[PDB]
Order: sequence, then C-alpha cells, then structure tokens
Amino acid sequence: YHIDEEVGFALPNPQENLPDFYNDWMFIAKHLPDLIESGQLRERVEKLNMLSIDHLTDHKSQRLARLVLGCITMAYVWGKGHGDVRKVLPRNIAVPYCQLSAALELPPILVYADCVLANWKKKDPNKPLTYENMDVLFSFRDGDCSKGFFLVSLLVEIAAASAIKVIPTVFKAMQMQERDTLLKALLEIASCLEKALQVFHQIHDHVNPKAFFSVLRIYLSGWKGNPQLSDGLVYEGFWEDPKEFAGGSAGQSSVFQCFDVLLGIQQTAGGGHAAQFLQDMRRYMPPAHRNFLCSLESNPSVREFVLSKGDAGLREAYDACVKALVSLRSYHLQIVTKYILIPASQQPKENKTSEDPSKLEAKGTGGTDLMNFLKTVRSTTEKSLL
Ligand code: HEM
Ligand SMILES: N[C@@H](CC(=O)c1ccccc1NC=O)C(=O)O
Ligand SMILES: N[C@@H](Cc1c[nH]c2ccccc12)C(=O)O
Ligand code: NA
Repeated sequence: YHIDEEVGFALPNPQENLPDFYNDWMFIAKHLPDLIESGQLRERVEKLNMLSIDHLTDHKSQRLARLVLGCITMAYVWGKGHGDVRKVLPRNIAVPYCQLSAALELPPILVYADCVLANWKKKDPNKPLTYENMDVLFSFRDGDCSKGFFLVSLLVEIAAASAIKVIPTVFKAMQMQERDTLLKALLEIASCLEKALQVFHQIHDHVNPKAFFSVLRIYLSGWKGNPQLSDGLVYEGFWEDPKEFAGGSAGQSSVFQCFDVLLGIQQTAGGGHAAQFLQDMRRYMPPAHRNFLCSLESNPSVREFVLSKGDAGLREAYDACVKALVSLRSYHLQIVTKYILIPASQQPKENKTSEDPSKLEAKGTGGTDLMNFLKTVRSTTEKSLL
C-alpha cells in the first residue's frame, strides 16, 4: 500500500531533478517568488511549448513533475493574490498536467501529497529526519513560511507514521486472541499519537500567523465553492467545461482518517456537512492510500472486540488512543484559531462580525463554519470513549 516504515504516507527520498527535457517547467517552479513579484509569471507560462509526459518513466519523477506543475498552476490562477484571477489554464500546461494526474489517479490541482509528502529533502543524508536537517523543494512568495508549514506538516505525518506499523500487530493479536499483545500494541499507538502532538507544537516558531493567512493560504486555495471561480477552472484543451476541485487541506491527510477507521470511530458514516467532506477528501489522496483506508474498513472492528471482552486494561489502552486523537484535534482547533480565525477578523479577509468563517478566501467548502465542522469531528471522537 506504499506505506514506508520510517515516513509512512510520505514519499521516501523524493526525486529532486527532472529530465533535461522538462527544464523549462523546473525553472519557472523554482523561481515563483521572483516571477510572481515582478508580474512576469503569467507571461512566462503562456510562452511555454507543450511537453509530452512520455519521458516521465518512474513514479518518483511523476510525483515531482506533478508538484512542479501544481505549483505553477496555483501561481498562474491566483497571481499576486490581489484578486486578478485567471479562469483558463493554458493548453500547454493543462493538457500534460491532466494526463499526468490521470496516470497518478489524482485530481489536476496541488494536493497535500504534492506540497508536503513529495516536497522535501534532507540537507545531510546521514543525519536523521529533523526540521533543521530538512528543506522544502518549492515555495510561492518570499516570506510565505512555506518551509515551516510544509515541513512541520510532514514531521507530524512522520511521527504519526510510527503507529501505522503497529496496525498489523493489532489485527494479528485479535485473531490469535492475544490479550497482552493487543493491549501493548494499543499503548504503542497512543504513544505515537502523543508524539505527533508534541511535534505539532513546532508550528509556532516556524510559521508566522499573518504570512500564512495573507500569503501562503492564497496558493493553497482551490476552486470548489470559491466565489472567485464560481463554475471552476477551465483546463484548456482537455475538458470543455470548467471543473471544481478543492484546495489542499490535511483533510487530505490519511493520518487522522487512518486512526478514525482503526478505532471504529464513525466520522466516516452518517453525517451531513462532516463525514461527506471527509469521504470526498479521500479523492485527493494517492490511490495506494485510498486502498489502505478501504482495506482497513473491511477488517473486524477493534472497538467491538474491545467492548465484548470485559477487560478494564484492554478498555483503557483503547481509550488512550481515543484520548490522543481528541487532544490532536483540540490542539488543531487552537492552531486554526491562531492561523485563520484571528487574522481573518483583523480585516485582511472578512467573514461576519469577526469569527463567522466560511473559512474565507479558501478552497473547498466552509458550509457555514469550519470551526463547526472541526468541533463536530472532535466531539464525535470524544463520544467514542469507552
Ligand atoms: C501540521 C499538521 C496538520 C495536520 C496533520 C492537520 C490535519 C487535519 C485534518 C486530518 C483535518 C480534517 C479534519 C479532521 O480529521 O479532524 C484538517 C482540517 C483542517 N485543517 Fe488542518 N492539519 C495540520 C495543520 C494545519 C494548519 C497549520 C492549519 C492552519 C490554519 C490547518 C487548517 C485546517 C483547516 C482550515 C481545516 C478544515 C478543513 C478545511 O476547510 O480545509 N491545518 N486538518
Ligand atoms: N497549547 C495547549 C496544549 C499544550 O500545550 C500541550 C502541552 C503538552 C502536552 C500536550 C498538550 N496538549 C494537550 O492537549 C495549551 O495552551 O495548554
Ligand atoms: N486547510 C487550510 C490550511 C491547511 C491545513 N492543512 C493543509 C494541507 C494542505 C494545504 C492546506 C492545508 C486551508 O483551508 O487553506
Ligand atoms: Na512504534
């Protein structure tokens, strides 16, 4: 299911170079802060020729070309972010991008698996995966804090990954009726979620709230339910009608959904605004990760095993996992308040009164409120406690 032992849902050692044939793409993607600032980005994109994708012959090269083209697409549509949008993606970019995306079974828009899971490198290959040994491959604007946002996102992803390798033992232990093994495995998983919560605290010293809200969030914004692009984006020369696709969210992270499905927590079931959003977000995940979540759903319920047992220790190990998931979502609520809500009331993007966000200048849907969505997801988690 293309899950790594060290990095989990992340692409191990992403490719950094494309074949020389695609150098013109690489040059524009590496120079977006320059080309955007100078108002030359759009002109440069419109002057490219069409480059066949036929010389992208391995998965890692295709993932890199998809990160490159996705970054160029965000920059082209939004420009400087001052509201001067482009509603048609030119043929010479749009056609090879939609072909590539169909080969990778991903939508033709920048997603989490591009801008986080494939957008990193080690500075020192021989030194471990820590922030100060790492760097991102692409940024949009000078001072947009893309390095902090993408890399701390990744590191949280890597920390949660250490739980995914226990999930085999969880299911083996149930069928072997292995009480002590099952109980210890659940403690291990909770410990790994506790560690991802620790890593998530690093956001504050690498991402500035106002740069995120006022710069980086622009290029992470899609064209689903976006007043700037009511009917979607036109992929010239590929589809005749505009299409609507949500922007990046870690809604597109398997991580929280992986543990929702493992623990028998039903976000995924019986819900209006929520649940449906979580399931559509699976369309923005790499196919192998989509399948991993669906195989998980087909296993016996860990939760119902644990209720049937009359075992206070087993029940406590399970609750430790649910509790860690709750804390992660409580903490993620605070983050969203600092990085989206508070800036959006200080008048760089207006909602209602001060904190009635459609989530604002963003990407997929806000319905009424993203905090209502996020609170609903968290509240369902805490009602799963035994
Ligand atoms: C750092 C690692 C992060 C992870 C692992 C993560 C994970 C998630 C997940 C799994 C969801 C889906 C809801 C849920 O399952 O509870 C979500 C939603 C959301 N996240 Fe995050 N998140 C991270 C960072 C951030 C940051 C820094 C922001 C800054 C505002 C943010 C903004 C949002 C928003 C606005 C939503 C609501 C869905 C949407 O409208 O996009 N996330 N996140
Ligand atoms: N930032 C939050 C929570 C927090 O900082 C925290 C610190 C250590 C271990 C866990 C935490 N989050 C628990 O939900 C606070 O202000 O308390
Ligand atoms: N979801 C927030 C920011 C965010 C959180 N996780 C993400 C992953 C990818 C891209 C953006 C995000 C937004 O609407 O912009
Ligand atoms: Na582990």
